[PDB]
Amino acid sequence: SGLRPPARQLITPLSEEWRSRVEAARNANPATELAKTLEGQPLVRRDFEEKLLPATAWLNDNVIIGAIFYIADYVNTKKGAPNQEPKCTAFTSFFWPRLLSHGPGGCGRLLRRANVRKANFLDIDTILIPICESSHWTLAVIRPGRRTVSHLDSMAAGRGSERVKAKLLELVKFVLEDQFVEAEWQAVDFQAPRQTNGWDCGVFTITNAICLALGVDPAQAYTEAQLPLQRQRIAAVLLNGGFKGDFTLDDLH
Repeated sequence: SGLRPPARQLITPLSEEWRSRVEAARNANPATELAKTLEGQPLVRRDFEEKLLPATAWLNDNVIIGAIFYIADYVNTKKGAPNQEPKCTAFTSFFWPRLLSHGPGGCGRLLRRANVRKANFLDIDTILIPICESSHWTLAVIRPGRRTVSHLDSMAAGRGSERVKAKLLELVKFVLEDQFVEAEWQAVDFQAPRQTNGWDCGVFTITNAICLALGVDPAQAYTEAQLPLQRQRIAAVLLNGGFKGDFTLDDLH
């Protein structure tokens, strides 16, 4: 499985400076560009006040994709990976709908933009694919060095859908071509904290992505009751411009 216990508490209360900064963001001038993600997406008051910070808010694409791109960038910077040879890579909210509607053969542009190519595929450690179906966010994770695919659905305490797993293996086969060895690949389920609250799916998705990207066991690392605080921490990371400085993940990597 390759997953370790977290070296310190994963979800912890913020300093007064960061709490105040997050509160100020949801009370901001509504036109201020408070942040801009690695997707190129500006974030404004609405993203924080309505689509992240309330404990019962459903997260939007801007926040979810922004956060997950920052996870991948943390790993690539830590490992000194070349820009086109990432160790962790992430997809946008457009990928899963494209895969459903076109299949992998219509996903070439999105694969290339994520730097997922045949030549470097097995050199990637973690591929993070956010999936939204019927408003419910889950996380697909391909681990090429381990030859595994996984689907982490918080509604099933981590267990994944056979339909998603099969689609992930079809994608892997498409990319790898004559390098695909079907019997050496497998779908693997990971235990993860259980979701009761529908609105928390996006927060579970981000948090499971942090854990899998870092090699941390999510079932050992957090609980659903910690997710209101995790929303504040995600907000702080976005305002900070990523998992760096105060929010480096070094002490868990």
